[PDB]
Amino acid sequence: THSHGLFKKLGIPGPTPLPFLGNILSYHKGFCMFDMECHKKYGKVWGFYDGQQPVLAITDPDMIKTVLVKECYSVFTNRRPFGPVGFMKSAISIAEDEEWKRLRSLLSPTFTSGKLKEMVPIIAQYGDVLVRNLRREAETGKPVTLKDVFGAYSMDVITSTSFGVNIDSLNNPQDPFVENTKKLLRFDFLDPFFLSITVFPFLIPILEVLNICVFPREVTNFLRKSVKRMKESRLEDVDFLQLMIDSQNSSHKALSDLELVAQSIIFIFAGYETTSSVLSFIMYELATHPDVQQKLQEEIDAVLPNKAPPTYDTVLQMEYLDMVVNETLRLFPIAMRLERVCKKDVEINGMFIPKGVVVMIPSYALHRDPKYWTEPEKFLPERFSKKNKDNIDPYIYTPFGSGPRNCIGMRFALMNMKLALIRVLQNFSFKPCKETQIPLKLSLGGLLQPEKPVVLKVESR
Amino acid sequence: THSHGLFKKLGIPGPTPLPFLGNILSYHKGFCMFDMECHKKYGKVWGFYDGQQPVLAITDPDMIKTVLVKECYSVFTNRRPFGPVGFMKSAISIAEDEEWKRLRSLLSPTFTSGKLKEMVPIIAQYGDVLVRNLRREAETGKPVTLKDVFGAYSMDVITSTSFGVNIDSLNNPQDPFVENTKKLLRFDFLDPFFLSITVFPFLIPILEVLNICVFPREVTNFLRKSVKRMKESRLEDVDFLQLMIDSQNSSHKALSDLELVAQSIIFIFAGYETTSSVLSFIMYELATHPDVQQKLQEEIDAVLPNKAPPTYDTVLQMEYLDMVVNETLRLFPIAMRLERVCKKDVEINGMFIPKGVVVMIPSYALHRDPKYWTEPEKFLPERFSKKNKDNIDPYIYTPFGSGPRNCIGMRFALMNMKLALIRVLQNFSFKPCKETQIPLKLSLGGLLQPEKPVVLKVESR
Ligand code: HEM
Ligand code: HEM
Ligand SMILES: O=C(CCc1cccnc1)N[C@H](CS[C@@H](Cc1ccccc1)C(=O)NCCc1cccnc1)Cc1ccccc1
Ligand SMILES: O=C(CCc1cccnc1)N[C@H](CS[C@@H](Cc1ccccc1)C(=O)NCCc1cccnc1)Cc1ccccc1
Repeated sequence: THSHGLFKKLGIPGPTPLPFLGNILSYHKGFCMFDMECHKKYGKVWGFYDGQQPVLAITDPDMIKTVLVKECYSVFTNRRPFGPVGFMKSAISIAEDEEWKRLRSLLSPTFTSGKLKEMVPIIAQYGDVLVRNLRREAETGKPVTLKDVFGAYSMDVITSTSFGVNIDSLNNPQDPFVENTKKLLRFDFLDPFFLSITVFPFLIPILEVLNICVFPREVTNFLRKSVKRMKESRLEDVDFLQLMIDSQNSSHKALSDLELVAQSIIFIFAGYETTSSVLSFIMYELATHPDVQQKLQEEIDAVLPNKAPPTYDTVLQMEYLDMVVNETLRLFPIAMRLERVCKKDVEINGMFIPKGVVVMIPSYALHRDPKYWTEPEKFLPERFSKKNKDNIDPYIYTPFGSGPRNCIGMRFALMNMKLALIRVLQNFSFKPCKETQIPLKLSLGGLLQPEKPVVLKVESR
Repeated sequence: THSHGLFKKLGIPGPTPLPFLGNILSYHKGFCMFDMECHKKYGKVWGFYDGQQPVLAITDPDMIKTVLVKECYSVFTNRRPFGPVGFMKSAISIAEDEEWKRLRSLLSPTFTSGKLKEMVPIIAQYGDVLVRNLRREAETGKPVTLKDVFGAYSMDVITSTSFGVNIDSLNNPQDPFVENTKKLLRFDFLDPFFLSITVFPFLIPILEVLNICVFPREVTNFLRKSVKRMKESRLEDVDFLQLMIDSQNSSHKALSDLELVAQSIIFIFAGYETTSSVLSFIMYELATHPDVQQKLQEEIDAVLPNKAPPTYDTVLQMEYLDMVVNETLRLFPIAMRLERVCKKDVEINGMFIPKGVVVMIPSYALHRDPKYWTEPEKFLPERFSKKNKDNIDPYIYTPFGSGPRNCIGMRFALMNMKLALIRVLQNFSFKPCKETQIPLKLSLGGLLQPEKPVVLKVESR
């Protein structure tokens, strides 16, 4: 209890922390339930301790804007430190201060609307591959696991949009390029290892000196040389790798060869499990709400008659599709929390925040607050209609974060998931099965995923 | 050898480092001899590794000025990190960046010429106490250990100038205020513990979590409450403590109660062993060079006839005394090295210095370089005469450092040591004894102290 008397001093309420452990024992229900309860007991501002690390939770929209937008470069610039990361310190997700701002600029033109429009035909090719693999399982007459069929699709999109490798991952399960990427899994920060790290942050320097890395050394070395071969096999003869090689041929230094591999890993970590997991939550909501699925199938057929292929402009034309995606992200924000580290003794919106405190934003908790959402736990896509989309605070609904350090691949993820939804709904309808978890239960761990895999009925139109 | 290929890359020469150990095995001769040899093999710029910590040594005066003066606030602002320090992170010697610049401003008016002139009568009282204790050992007819008789004097000056406690430390060896201060000793950075810290910097966070501190917890707690009692016993009814209490009654926050104790400890650590050790080197040079001692005794009697007491203005009037002090500090710079941490990827005087490299200045080595000093190893006080003092580069002879992070107690130390020299030379002459080490040998460790204690003959005038 070296720093366990900080919130009691400032008059900030919070759960009483145990020595050394802090409030980590309250995570037995998960990040989601611990945040909703604390928002109920203590109100708009409260604090707790991840071991000895003080964590201050804020829920005021004006104060969230100051943290994410206003005082970003000066104060709240970096995220919660974690390790051991090894060479992955050079990744944009982990870099801090000027190293981050240099990396953010070197990768910003990669995610413009112009580059995304050129990636549409490539991504769309695997939409047709997704249908053929789904139609073979549709004539099977048995339930289908969504994250398996969606995992293969997201895999194909990553391998093509990031490295220009075109594989049918579902039909090539033993492909060398597919086998390594499936070894990358989302970090469970409530698992025994990462919890021990949070309780024993002083053990991180020991793991770093032993070359131990939370990123498996095998997968990193595989991509570290696959790039240096493609940097010498493509050279000389539209993917993420090509756009990064063009960047080092111009803040304000060129992108390093090792840094190139770091951001490539971060792109795979981003658009793989997240895309497949979000697409699964959507098809769960479409199957349990057939009225919503039927209405969307009728909107798609209007813009795209005769099952016409979607384009960059026809996707952005669909609004009910955007409503369904936004509503699903509300009930399942894979981020759950948004965190920033306070680097100075500052005072924002009439409250003193000392140096070193991690400022946290319970995104999942604010998405289900009755103070802003009527019938929060219900799947009502009409909240995001142009009629009602104005009654939504842009700092309460933040599925892609906000400010200079938001999700740099937002429009890519949205376009990727919508293209999948469109082609799938142009050929199939989805019915609930017997083993379908109704209502779905979220995992008690540190990841926003269902307890049991989503299984539904797939029929051909 | 994670970072052991940095100097080989930049083309900077240096001794070949062993894995994990680096170049620490070369310290078997001491900081002094390792620096002189490296200045001889590799020239003006070279590098080595304290374990895995790269250390770049520079000897160009224009480049030293850029590090200590020009690019101080922007780049070279902090010193080499070391620990565990505990609460002593709040001390000016250890604080970094804005915490340091806030502390430096809060303590700068404490060391002005006005405050020092008011401390002269208090310090001068223990000059008379020093003579009586020396005259009793003068009629003894036996050799006298200088650091013992000088240690008591420096002790009395600290206890009076910092806390207003007036004790005859030599005649009160069991005084509670004297017993704790003698427990503070200069840190030997070549001892088994601090060497293990340099080789295992990742063990510092473990020692910090165990409340282990290189400053003994007993002495710290003693002064931590002695201040809070004197802050409530003096209150309400010219020392360092009083000047600091007046500062918190005005960058830009008041000085903390805990921070007050931190700087008090740093003052004791500064002006105790250093003052007694430097005063010993001077009396060694005066005894081995009687021509110098006789000339200084004649300069003192001119300004101060009939053994008149010295004042703030009569001390600054003496020039040969200043010459002798400066020349002794040349041959025995207790700093030996001057170090700064490079916080950015900068490039100064046509050389790239990456982030995290400790920039070092071999002060001891430059003080004995024949390229700037004729007959370096000889005690020739005439180098600092107004005739020849102009042929001295202010960035080669830096006994008190240089720049915004120099010794903030320079003029206090000089005035303190000169007052001691004047009163002592007004009543005694110093002859070499049989057990007197001639020539004196420096310690092979990490401290600039003699191998054997200086013993001389003391006679009454
Ligand atoms: C449904 C899909 C996705 C969602 C909901 C999502 C959400 C988020 C959120 C909430 C953040 C943190 C924002 C903040 O800290 O304020 C973030 C960061 C980030 N996202 Fe995503 N993301 C998704 C997919 C992707 C994809 C496909 C990419 C492709 C490159 C990507 C790249 C990144 C990066 C690099 C960051 C870190 C940015 C930085 O630290 O500067 N994300 N994402
Ligand atoms: C013969 C006596 C002394 C010598 C030769 C000496 C020398 C030095 C040197 C070389 C430095 C480092 C300068 C740099 O990094 O560039 C230093 C720092 C310092 N000295 Fe002294 N010193 C002496 C006595 C004292 C005394 C009596 C005090 C009383 C307060 C003192 C207070 C300090 C402090 C606080 C620092 C650190 C300054 C900072 O980090 O901002 N020193 N000293
Ligand atoms: O950017 C990516 C990764 C790519 C991505 C994923 C999803 C969406 N967009 C991008 N994570 C970003 C946050 S850093 C992540 C560690 C990481 C993990 C992988 C790579 C780099 C750093 C973390 O939460 N540390 C917290 C440390 C901690 C917590 C509790 C207790 N003790 C320690 C943004 C993000 C995260 C989660 C969802 C959405 C966005
Ligand atoms: O300011 C004081 C102390 C007071 C003082 C003493 C003498 C003159 N004036 C002031 N030290 C200052 C330097 S920090 C000292 C640690 C310290 C020690 C005590 C308190 C705070 C920090 C250090 O060298 N770390 C290096 C870490 C290291 C080295 C090698 C290998 N691995 C690790 C200035 C100074 C030092 C020496 C002589 C003159 C000035």
